[PDB]
Formats: sequence, C-alpha cells, structure tokens
Amino acid sequence: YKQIKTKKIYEEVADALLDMIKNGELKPGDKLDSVQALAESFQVSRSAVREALSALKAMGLVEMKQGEGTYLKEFE
Ligand code: NA
Ligand code: NA
Repeated sequence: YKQIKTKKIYEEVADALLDMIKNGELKPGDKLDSVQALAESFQVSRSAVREALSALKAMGLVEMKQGEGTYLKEFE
C-alpha cells in the first residue's frame, strides 16, 4: 500500500503541476510562472522545469498565445 512509485525529478515537477490543475490553482487559460520562478518554488533546476513543461506540452495541456509566455490550454 505504501509502495510509492519512484519518479525522476522532472516527473515530480510535472505531477505537482498536474495536482495544481486538479485543485484549480492553475486554471485553463492561466499564464504559468517563468521557468526561473517555478525552479525556485519547486527547489529544482531550470532544466528539470523545462523537461516537466515539455511533458505537459506532449499531453496537450500547454500552449503559446502568439508568444511571450506559457499558458495552460483553455479551448481544445
Ligand atoms: Na526511475
Ligand atoms: Na519537487
């Protein structure tokens, strides 16, 4: 029961972001914090955050509005 999955660091970060989506902290259409801000908040490298955001992008959860920021997808 307490045989918890072990994960790579970027996967811990991706899961924390998914959690925030589920709990309504990060809402569809919201601009995500910068890589630097997320790295500091999660106590990980910029590299880990970028890999986590690539994972979310591959899940179709992320987009760009023209440019200058990463946004949670609002409309599928
Ligand atoms: Na592993
Ligand atoms: Na973490």
